[PDB]
Amino acid sequence: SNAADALADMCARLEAGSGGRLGVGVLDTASGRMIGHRLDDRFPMCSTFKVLAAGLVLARVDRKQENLDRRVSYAKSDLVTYSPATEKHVEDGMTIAELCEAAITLSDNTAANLLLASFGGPAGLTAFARSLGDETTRLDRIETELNEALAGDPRDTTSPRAMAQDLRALTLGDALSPASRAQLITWLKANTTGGTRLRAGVPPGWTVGDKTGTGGRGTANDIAVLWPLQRAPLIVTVYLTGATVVRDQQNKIIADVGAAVAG
Ligand SMILES: [Cl-]
Ligand SMILES: [Cl-]
Repeated sequence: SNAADALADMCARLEAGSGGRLGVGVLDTASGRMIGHRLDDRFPMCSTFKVLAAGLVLARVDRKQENLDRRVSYAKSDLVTYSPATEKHVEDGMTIAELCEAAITLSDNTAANLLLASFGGPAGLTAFARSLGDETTRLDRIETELNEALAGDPRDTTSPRAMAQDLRALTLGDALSPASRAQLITWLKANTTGGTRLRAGVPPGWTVGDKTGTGGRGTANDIAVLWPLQRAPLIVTVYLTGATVVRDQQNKIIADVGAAVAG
């Protein structure tokens, strides 16, 4: 109880100065126990949905319904804001693996839309979430419209508990084959967008795989698998929405949650 109470306390106090709502899930794989703050509240996913999207691609690969080497051609009209890799390959296309890599490690938005188009879109991804036992998450829109984060709007949302359970299932559990779960871990570990969030707050000896999300109405998120030194892995989800402090402070709040998980 003391660890649960202490973390819930530190989250309430951070949330008070942020102006918004702070949701935190910490799943300790040694025990199966989950602690945190606002565990069952709804938060906009923003780019955190891309972990589920890459997971569904790999689950389809496991079933011979998709091939990581399949090439996708696309047009300039498919490009949306924040597409650093896909904007360079309009002429030559990208493989499904390259699109997953760009969606996870750079948060490339067109790459994620092309993955959504490969498997039935937002409704197809939501059906995959239901297959993991997740009755909470729902994706409704594609990039960039899903980042609106309107107050109280349930579209494009998850909960800290639901996403932590899904991230555990896809990386450490058995939702994916051993080859596919290792590939997803590799992409998460190679993420380039998380240096000011959980990675900045956890002890430097820990290994981190993560996916960020950022959106309107003061929304900043980070979800991660954390490997401590001589302690079982943790799954940590952090969702901040409705923050009214400046963006740099939202990043610091997430880093400070990372520090609280470790301490
Ligand atoms: Cl199946
Ligand atoms: Cl659920």
